[PDB]
Amino acid sequence: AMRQCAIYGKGGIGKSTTTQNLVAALAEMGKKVMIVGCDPKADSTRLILHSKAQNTIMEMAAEAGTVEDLELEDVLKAGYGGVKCVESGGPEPGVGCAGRGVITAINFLEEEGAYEDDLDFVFYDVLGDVVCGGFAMPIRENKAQEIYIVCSGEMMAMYAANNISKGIVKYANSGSVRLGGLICNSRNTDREDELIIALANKLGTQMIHFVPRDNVVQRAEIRRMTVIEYDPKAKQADEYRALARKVVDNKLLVIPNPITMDELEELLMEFG
Amino acid sequence: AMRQCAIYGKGGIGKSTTTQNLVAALAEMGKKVMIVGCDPKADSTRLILHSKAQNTIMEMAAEAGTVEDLELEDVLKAGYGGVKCVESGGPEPGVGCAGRGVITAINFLEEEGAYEDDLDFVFYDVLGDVVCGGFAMPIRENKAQEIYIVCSGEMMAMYAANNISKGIVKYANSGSVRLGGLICNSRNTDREDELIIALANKLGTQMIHFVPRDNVVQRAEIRRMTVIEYDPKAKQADEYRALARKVVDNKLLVIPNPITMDELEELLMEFG
Ligand SMILES: Nc1ncnc2c1ncn2[C@@H]1O[C@H](COP(=O)(O)OP(=O)(O)O)[C@@H](O)[C@H]1O
Ligand SMILES: Nc1ncnc2c1ncn2[C@@H]1O[C@H](COP(=O)(O)OP(=O)(O)O)[C@@H](O)[C@H]1O
Ligand SMILES: [Mg+2]
Ligand SMILES: [Mg+2]
Repeated sequence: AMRQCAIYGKGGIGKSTTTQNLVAALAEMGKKVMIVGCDPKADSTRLILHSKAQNTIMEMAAEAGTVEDLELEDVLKAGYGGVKCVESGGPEPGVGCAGRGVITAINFLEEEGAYEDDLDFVFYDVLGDVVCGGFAMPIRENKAQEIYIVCSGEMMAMYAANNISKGIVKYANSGSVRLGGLICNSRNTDREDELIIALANKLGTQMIHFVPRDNVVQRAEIRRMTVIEYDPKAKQADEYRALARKVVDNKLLVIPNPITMDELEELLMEFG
Repeated sequence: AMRQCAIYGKGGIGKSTTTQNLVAALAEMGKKVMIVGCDPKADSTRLILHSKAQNTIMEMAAEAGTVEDLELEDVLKAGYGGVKCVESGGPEPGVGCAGRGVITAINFLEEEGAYEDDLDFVFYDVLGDVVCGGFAMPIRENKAQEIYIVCSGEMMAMYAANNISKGIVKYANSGSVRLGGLICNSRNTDREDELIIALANKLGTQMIHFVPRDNVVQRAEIRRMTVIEYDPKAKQADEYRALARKVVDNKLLVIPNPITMDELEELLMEFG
């Protein structure tokens, strides 16, 4: 068995930083993990690979002729802790559907045997500003059974979490895609942890961890590293270890209860 | 003649707040303006209408039968300063293309005669996290000749500005869609104004105005108002008046020069 997990959330909220640091902490424990980048920015693996980014399946297929000319060894790259990394890519802006590379990539990985048995986790890092096209495909086609949403006390971040939750509800009659929890990426505002706990309870899920805002993240990423690799003794490294522990231990996977705009506004007013 | 302007930028950056306040300041000057909401959040007009949001063309068409059963007077609503307001809407998350309502709405407005002659400006408030589908249609189909991008010193916000710029370049052989400028919505960080000026110069455009972070915006929006209406004497009201003046006076409309990831990173390191 392997646990197939997808990280969703609005752009800029911290998906790729949180995912790569979470995954580094899992590899540090001895878990075997693969990260599949599903965001057109295509930098979801650079901290594991110590890289600028990673060349995408869309790009490589175009240079080789067809996706079928590609081999798994050409596409999958191993970084920190042996974590395996791949990027979907997407069409250039204004051309096509921005999510179409996600469909190509996941299908390639499945057929080429990337989901080999002693993998323990696969994480998809998915753009969540719209839930359509290839960005909905991990939910629609039952690829990621456990959805974790990165958010913060930002109204736009909570709206994105609600929108993703609506997509999960839409496909609950098929497959087994469920909401696993919210991850608060702190804006260093007062009572933010309480706000995201309250939101999670209204959705029917939990706040699985509160990630502090810590400048060590920037210092690590400037050097193309996770905090786990850059400074294993940092306070923030222990935070990502705590998140990883709670993700491994999590048993609550629900069909969420999306909330109305009135409830969101009441949350923000209530917690000041 | 009327100037057709589109506001693009990443989610949560300040598009709807800046657009509605800019438009209120224009109406305060005596300009006749229409706002067309092109973001599925569909709250791009609530500060002009003093409303929770506005019912969308997609929703209203579904309740009436077809879009053709709708009349312009049913769909367009007038608020502060006589500003006319409409929302496109979009399909529910996980269903369809999130931008498909934009195509329906703009086509309806054109055929129903909404672009009547003593309008001075039309502003489209467009989701910019992906540039595809209906969100690309104002650029692809030559609907908004002047693109203004809201950004900030956030790396994700500058990446979005670059991505939007790539979409403008892609369609420069047809129509006349051009980049008009960047609008910095401040995160209250040091040297942010200089950073966005530098980015604009690299793209070939200008920073048309630096909008300060001001809590009066929250106090006004809690009361469903622009700052222009809520407190016409506020410092921040004069900021939006300055932006409006510079938008009216702007003559620089360019095919931009998108930059590489290396140049973006160098900008951020340079300005600390
Ligand atoms: N906990 C944190 N503390 C400090 N900076 C953070 C934290 N999480 C993310 N960041 C920074 O936020 C920015 C955006 O994060 P990223 O993971 O790229 O967002 P996304 O993938 O959701 O677009 C990056 O500069 C990252 O370094
Ligand atoms: N200049 C500003 N100062 C303070 N708060 C702001 C400012 N601009 C925007 N905001 C707040 O930022 C949040 C997001 O802005 P909004 O215009 O809804 O973003 P978008 O439409 O780009 O998603 C809103 O809560 C708004 O009140
Ligand atoms: Mg990312
Ligand atoms: Mg908006």
